[PDB]
Amino acid sequence: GTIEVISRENGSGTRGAFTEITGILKKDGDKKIDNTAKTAVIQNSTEGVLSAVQGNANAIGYISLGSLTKSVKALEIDGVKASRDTVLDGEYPLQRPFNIVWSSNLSKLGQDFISFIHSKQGQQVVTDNKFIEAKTETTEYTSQHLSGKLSVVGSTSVSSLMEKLAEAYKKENPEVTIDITSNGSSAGITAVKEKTADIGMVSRELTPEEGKSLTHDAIALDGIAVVVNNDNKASQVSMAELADVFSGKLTTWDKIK
Ligand SMILES: [Cl-]
Repeated sequence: GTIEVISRENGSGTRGAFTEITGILKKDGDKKIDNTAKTAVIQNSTEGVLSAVQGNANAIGYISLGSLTKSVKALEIDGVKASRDTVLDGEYPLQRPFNIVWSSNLSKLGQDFISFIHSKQGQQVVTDNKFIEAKTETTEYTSQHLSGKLSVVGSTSVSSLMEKLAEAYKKENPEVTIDITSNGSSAGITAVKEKTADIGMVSRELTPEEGKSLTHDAIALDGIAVVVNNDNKASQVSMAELADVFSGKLTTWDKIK
């Protein structure tokens, strides 16, 4: 039958990542065109995508990998099954890093917060919040019961996870205030360079120009699962087919072997 493409709402960080990685979001200069199928219906959240795909035998959608449940089926992409292991070793291609960025301006307090994020406790916040931990080496954190304010600015996609990390840190450092500003990766990089943010949040690789004078560090890997209804006999798609389906070029399930 006819493929029912489920898209996330305009401005969604997951939509931005998905369309960029699959090449559906093309730049013909400094103007980006989102080629998402014009027939695609919209869901406003991960829960909404899950409900729509579980509720319709012909539907396909995309969600954060950590949100995958038995109520839907994740497709293999290029014959690779989405998992902690295939995201970590780079076999699974629908993934993006959650980077934090800082400069030589990073305060002692900012450095203590980075140490917490790098610690066994910090890594546990990441995995408990269902993201993948890229780091294999772990350090111990002991609170200095510091005081002061931190400004963390950038990607909306990293904001929720940053909030969880700030909560766990403030439990150990009650006199530390952490402000998290969600705007975008480019605004976060600029804020760090302009010294208006202590730490920036970037949900993609930095360009050579952006990286100048900065250090970046992946605090998490965010995989994206392409999900279908459990009734769907299809189990794998190529990256070409994936882009064809979500751009509305391939519209029937019989074309997917
Ligand atoms: Cl929309």
